[PDB]
Parts: sequence; C-alpha cells; structure tokens
Amino acid sequence: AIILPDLPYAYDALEPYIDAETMTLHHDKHHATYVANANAALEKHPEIGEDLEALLADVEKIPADIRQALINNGGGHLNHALFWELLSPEKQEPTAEVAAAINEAFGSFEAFQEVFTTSATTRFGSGWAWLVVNAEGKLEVVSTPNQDTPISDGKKPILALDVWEHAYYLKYRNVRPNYIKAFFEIINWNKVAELYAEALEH
Amino acid sequence: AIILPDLPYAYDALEPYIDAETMTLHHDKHHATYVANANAALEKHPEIGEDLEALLADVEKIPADIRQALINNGGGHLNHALFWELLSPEKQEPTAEVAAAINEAFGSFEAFQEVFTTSATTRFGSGWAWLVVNAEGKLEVVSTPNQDTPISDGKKPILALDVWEHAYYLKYRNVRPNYIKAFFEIINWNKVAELYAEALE
Ligand SMILES: [Fe+3]
Ligand SMILES: [Fe+3]
Repeated sequence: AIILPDLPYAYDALEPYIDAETMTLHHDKHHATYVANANAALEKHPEIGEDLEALLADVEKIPADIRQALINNGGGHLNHALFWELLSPEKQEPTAEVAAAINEAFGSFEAFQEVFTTSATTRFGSGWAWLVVNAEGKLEVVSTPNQDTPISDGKKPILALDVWEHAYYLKYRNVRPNYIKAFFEIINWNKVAELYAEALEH
Repeated sequence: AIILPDLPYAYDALEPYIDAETMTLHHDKHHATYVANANAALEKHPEIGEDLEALLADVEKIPADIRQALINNGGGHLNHALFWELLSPEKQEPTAEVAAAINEAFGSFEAFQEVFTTSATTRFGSGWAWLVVNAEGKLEVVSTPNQDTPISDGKKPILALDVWEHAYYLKYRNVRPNYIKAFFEIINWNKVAELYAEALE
C-alpha cells in the first residue's frame, strides 16, 4: 500500500515563507486524501502493482476503470511527496552541476527564474509549475493542471511548485506572485541536484 | 467596458456561513481581476461588442487570439456576478414551481442536495457546480472546470456554487463539504426562481 511519508522537517520549519497551519493541512489532510484514494484504486487492480512513477508514465496502460482516479490521486501523491523533499528549512543555492544545466537551457539563472515564475503565475486554475529533464537530457519549464505530472509526458521533474490555492491562500490569499517569490528562498537545491543527476543516469 | 457589480449586501451579510474577509477578497480582488482581464481582451476586438453571454454561448466565434482569455475572464466575470445574486443574507426556501420541478427530476429535495453535493465535492481541482435547465427544459446537475460555464454548452444555470479553494479556504480549509452544506443555508431562492422562469420562456 502507498504510505504517507512524513515531512523531512517540523511543520513550522519553513516559516516564515510557508505557515505551519498550511504545512499541517497540506500534508495531513490533502496529501493523506490522495494516498487513501490512490490505495482504493490500486486495490481493485492488484495485478498492476504499486510503482506509481512507472504506472503514470503511460496513463493509457492504466486500466480504464481506475485510470482518472489513479492519475488524480496517484499523481497527487507523487507530486506532494516530491514537493516536501524539495523544500528546505535552510537557504540554498544551485549546485554547480545544476547551475550549468540551467545556463545551458536558459542562458542565465535570472532568465530561468523569470520563465519559471511566469509559468507558475500564469497557470489558470489548479496546478503545478516544474523544471524537468527531457528525453534528451535537457531542461525545460512546464506547468500542468490539477495533479497531472510531467512523468506522464516522458519528462523527469527536478523542481516542482504547487500552485493550487490550498498551497498558499492562508498566508498569501490572492497574491500568488508573493508565494512564488517566497518559494525561491526555500528550495532544496541539493535535492534538485540529486534528482537531476538521477535523471541522467540509466 | 465591463463593470464590476457591487455586492447586493454588505461584505459581512453572509456571516457566519461565508466570512467577510473572503467576500472582500473574492469580490474586490478575484472578480475585479477577471473584469480587468476581460476588458483587456475585448479592447483588442471592439468590433465584437461586449455581450459576454452571447459571446460565451458559442466560443468558436470569439476571435482565436482572445478566445481562451475571454473564456477564462469573461466566464469568471459572468459566474461571479451570478453567484453574488444567488446568495441571500436571510433565510429563503424554494418557490413552489422550482420545488416541484426538483422533486420531479430528483425525487426529493434531499436527493437533489445529495446529487449537487456529490458534483460539488468531486469536481477535482478548480471549478463550479451547477443546477441547469438543459436544451429540453429538463433539470440537470453538472460541474465545470475553472471558469467554464454551462452557457457554452446550451444549458441555462439556475444555481451555481464556486468550488475554487479561494471561495472557501479561509473558513473551511480542506473541508469543502462543510462549505457546501453552508451554501444551502444562503441560497437566494427568489433568484433561482427568476432564472428558472426565464429558462422555460
Ligand atoms: Fe497541494
Ligand atoms: Fe471565485
């Protein structure tokens, strides 16, 4: 069964940039729901196993009677599990490997930050902004709706920002640009590096 | 230009069911932004006029360059303008013909409320739950994503509930069902009636 992972840090470890109340609800209610619902789907189809990264890579291969349920809830699990690991109680900067990759794709960190900020800001309705490795090993910024993940498009996420209103409304209310700015103070660049390196390996 | 309508009641008129801070943000920030973005789009195309209901009923006739922006922001304005009118600061009950139509269509009001509540809770992500009069003059519950409106599908709304998290999160947090229950205390049934009568015309 899919298990709800604990946060890597205290509920208040990302203050003042994300409030503890939001960390609490976000993890203990939202993410827990996704996990429950993902487990309900998977239990109908024990034959498919519980490797959600692999299952979500080709959604058409998921059995039709649980396909949207698994996309939405298995995707909600994957995305939030990743999100928590990508947040750091301590300030960081991109490691050399990642900074070089960013410059290769976007020219400069400032350009990347503009592009990713824009992606996060213009996502209409619920969704996520991502930095991903494509099948050629090169970086892209993309956003997705609801709990859709770029894994389903053959991409490997290295950075993820939740832009559902639940992720920011208690502190930031309508002002999602302030939330997006705040995120850049709490990125776990070392975790981005790990995911980047893993994406190149095979 | 599209004008932001004032609320029909004070910001705190729906308390304790909807908090004032939400009403204020929702109207003054969210709906205002939809209006501003809708005007920015229409200003590129003055020759199309500003009849958003007509424009959104057949979106394939809004120019392509502003089509999505007008769906999202034109639709955000129409949906929110309707929603403020559908809320009542004192307790109302269904009018007779609307009650009867609901019992014919749904069995009982309690079943209708269940159906509507299911639609509202299962709308995944952002969107709206609706009671509409379809092309046959028949009642249907449906949900839509984002700011999509059933008028784009030839359906006439008589009840609408915003289930974007901005509409409920400050008070209800994750518990969208408690917000939906609260809505049922604050429906303007008189408005529902007007809308229903117009749909059947
Ligand atoms: Fe979330
Ligand atoms: Fe709204």
